[PDB]
Amino acid sequence: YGPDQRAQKKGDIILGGLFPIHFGVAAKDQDLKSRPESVECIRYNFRGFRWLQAMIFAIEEINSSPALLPNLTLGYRIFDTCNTVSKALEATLSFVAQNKIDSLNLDCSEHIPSTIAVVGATGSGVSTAVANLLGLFYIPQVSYASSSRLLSNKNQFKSFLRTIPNDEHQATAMADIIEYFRWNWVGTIAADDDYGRPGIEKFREEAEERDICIDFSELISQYSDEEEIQHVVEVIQNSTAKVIVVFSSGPDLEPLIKEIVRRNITGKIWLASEAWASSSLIAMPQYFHVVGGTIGFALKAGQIPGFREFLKKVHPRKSVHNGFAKEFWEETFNCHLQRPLCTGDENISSVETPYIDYTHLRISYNVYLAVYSIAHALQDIYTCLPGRGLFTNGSCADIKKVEAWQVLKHLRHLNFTNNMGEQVTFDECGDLVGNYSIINWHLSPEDGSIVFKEVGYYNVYAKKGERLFINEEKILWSGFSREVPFSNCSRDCLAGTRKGIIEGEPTCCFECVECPDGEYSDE
Amino acid sequence: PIHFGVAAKDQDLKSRPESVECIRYNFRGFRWLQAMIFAIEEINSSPALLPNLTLGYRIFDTCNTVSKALEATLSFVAQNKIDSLNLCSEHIPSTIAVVGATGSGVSTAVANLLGLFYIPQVSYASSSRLLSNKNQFKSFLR
Amino acid sequence: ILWSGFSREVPFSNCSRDCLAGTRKGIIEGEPTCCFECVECPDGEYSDE
Ligand SMILES: *[C@@H]1O[C@H](CO)[C@@H](O[C@@H]2O[C@H](CO)[C@@H](O)[C@H](O)[C@H]2NC(C)=O)[C@H](O)[C@H]1NC(C)=O
Ligand SMILES: N[C@@H](Cc1c[nH]c2ccccc12)C(=O)O
Ligand SMILES: N[C@@H](Cc1c[nH]c2ccccc12)C(=O)O
Ligand SMILES: *[C@@H]1O[C@H](CO)[C@@H](O)[C@H](O)[C@H]1NC(C)=O
Ligand SMILES: *[C@@H]1O[C@H](CO)[C@@H](O)[C@H](O)[C@H]1NC(C)=O
Ligand SMILES: *[C@@H]1O[C@H](CO)[C@@H](O)[C@H](O)[C@H]1NC(C)=O
Ligand SMILES: *[C@@H]1O[C@H](CO)[C@@H](O)[C@H](O)[C@H]1NC(C)=O
Ligand SMILES: [Ca+2]
Ligand SMILES: [Ca+2]
Ligand SMILES: [Ca+2]
Ligand SMILES: [Ca+2]
Repeated sequence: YGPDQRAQKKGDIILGGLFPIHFGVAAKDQDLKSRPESVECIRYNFRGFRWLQAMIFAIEEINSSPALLPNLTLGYRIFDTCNTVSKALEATLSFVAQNKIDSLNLDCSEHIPSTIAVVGATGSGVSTAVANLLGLFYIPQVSYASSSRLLSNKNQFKSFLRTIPNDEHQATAMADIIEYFRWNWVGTIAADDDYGRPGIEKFREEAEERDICIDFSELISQYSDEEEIQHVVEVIQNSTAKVIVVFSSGPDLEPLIKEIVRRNITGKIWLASEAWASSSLIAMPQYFHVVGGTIGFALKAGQIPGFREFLKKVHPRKSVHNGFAKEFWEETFNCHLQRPLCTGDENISSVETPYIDYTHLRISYNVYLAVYSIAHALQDIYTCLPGRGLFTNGSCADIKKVEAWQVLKHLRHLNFTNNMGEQVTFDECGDLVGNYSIINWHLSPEDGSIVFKEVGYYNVYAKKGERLFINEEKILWSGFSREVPFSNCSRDCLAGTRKGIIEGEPTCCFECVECPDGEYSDE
Repeated sequence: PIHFGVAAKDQDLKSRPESVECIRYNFRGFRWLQAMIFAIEEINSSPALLPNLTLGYRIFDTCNTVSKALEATLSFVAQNKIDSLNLCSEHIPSTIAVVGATGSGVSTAVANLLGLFYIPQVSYASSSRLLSNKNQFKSFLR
Repeated sequence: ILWSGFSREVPFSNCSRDCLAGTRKGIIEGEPTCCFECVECPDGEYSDE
């Protein structure tokens, strides 16, 4: 089909997949002198390959276990998006070839398998782009990372479900954190895509609700040129606001953090969104003098029992179905498979790449839960007693001719318990509700790398105003310090003094003016 | 946007999802359609512009909704789809240019699919600042 | 311009009325800068604007 590189395996039911194997594509500005050629992906993403392995492991465990889906095999056709909308659209067009050729009837292999369900993309923009085409045929799409609030609009994204909570709770949690540490002068940075803008707007509204003044609001992108990034760094420099709120992903934030480190801008506290609170692209020790002591967010860790061994068992020659294994081997051992020559028997446990050296599984558990949710919808179809099913007159879908819309209908009314004991249900908005873990960016005393240690949680189930819990004794501000940094716009006025309006400046900033002769102010 | 929207239907209770019916009627949309038709016909009539060649057209209705526009765009790029995906009727017309949709979300959705084949899209009504990012909307004009 | 379709005067859409010459702007807790009070100047002080 379109993408020549893929990881596919035949089966009775085919499940699509869209994982970022690369962080982006080559910056090739085509002048269209000749025929345009397919762009190439540049920076390998080991996190994406681990997510792909998570999906493959879940499918293999489904096939092996006879309790869940007996006498039925699950296949997959997993592709690469490279964090790019065009590549994911090509992969999706590969997914919907059968349905679209049926709808259009161009009269031609007549044997292309039909994709029952698709595990959604990572980025919010790419997920929306894929959903706009997948929901056309009502093929369910269970995303694992896409957390945009725009994707809860079931009017537009009919067949979209996700295993990760949206950014409403994340923005509420960041506002709660800001008001918990007694700050009113902050700054906002957002990625110019469908993920950063809605979250930053929600946080701005909530901060204005809580009387928090935002000094600056700037948008960044992975393809930002020198002038725009220089302007952003200048507005960060001129600002007196210490704490800075960032709603961005790793690749979208890398250029800005590189420029900040090059200018050695220090003294800022970064409130990281979950996207880059654990991004190895920014969580590098050479940046710790700038990004140290960054308070971020992380989802609840899952427990996949045999996942570690399956990750360790990847072999370029023993993985016939996985076509991404060769590039993974080449990029993890810096060798060429026919620049040294790969021996074909090296040990993966020797290299330190974000594929096996993980503390917790957060989005890998989301992928596992997505695959299990699709499998459990299929099983619910399998064990549907006639006369009492979700269909008309209590009828049940035929296993030999399951259609995507039936799987989506069963997914809407799904209620199952995962291996951790929690109940997995998708709301009418199609999303899921989960707790948040608040982490801080420290430095390893024995390794020197960035270490994320938990400083508190954010219980979504609690009542408003009591969700946030912070254990400040475990926090090291700016990576090393202990005192809570000062981030008022202006110093507090003491007794006997009155607030003075500063023209053209937000209400969080004022000048202290002493009370007149006949007047007093106690507090 | 000949129609302003579509009817309401959800909760596919064993009902295989069918095409939704557009509800209202926009006479401005039909005007715009006739504007494009008239321009094409006068270009064909004029011998000065494009000698010895006739400009055809193939126009659909978006109903101000993403799904209808996506179906129209899929019908647009079927020939380039066959060329690229290597997936026939052997008579699919070669659409070389698409006059863009009206809505900004509709234009974004159509452009995310047209930019794969680098088909130019000269919209007339979409005016969001998000469509100026040429890193993503490679073949979108305004 | 017919303002509301019938009128001819520019509507007033400020949070608080302009303070007089003898008064000065005073903040209100929880309100933006466009909303203020009209605290009178103390004795010995003046304001012309
Ligand atoms: C930064 O400004 C905030 C106000 O925006 C200060 O928070 C106030 O703290 C006092 C006592 O700690 C409370 O009585 C007030 O109610 C708080 N303000 C609000 C609006 O609730 C905070 O103390 C300031 N930080 C510093 C270091 O001065
Ligand atoms: N736009 C993506 C950002 C992202 C990239 N990698 C991630 C990993 C985990 C969570 C989020 C991300 C999202 O909201 O999901
Ligand atoms: N009703 C508007 C539609 C429109 C104009 N500009 C837009 C920009 C984005 C989306 C829609 C529009 C019109 O007829 O002109
Ligand atoms: C920021 O400060 C620099 C140096 O003082 C100044 O040149 C610039 O105009 C200021 N504002 C912005 C938006 O850069
Ligand atoms: C950056 O600034 C910090 C501030 O203490 C300093 O320790 C460090 O040496 C500086 N590095 C460079 C490269 O200027
Ligand atoms: C899901 O099933 C469990 C099993 O007892 C039940 O307790 C729970 O209420 C169910 N949830 C919904 C939303 O039906
Ligand atoms: C979320 O946090 C609360 C408070 O710590 C806890 O009671 C609850 O069990 C957590 N949620 C899950 C799914 O464990
Ligand atoms: Ca089974
Ligand atoms: Ca100002
Ligand atoms: Ca002519
Ligand atoms: Ca207020």
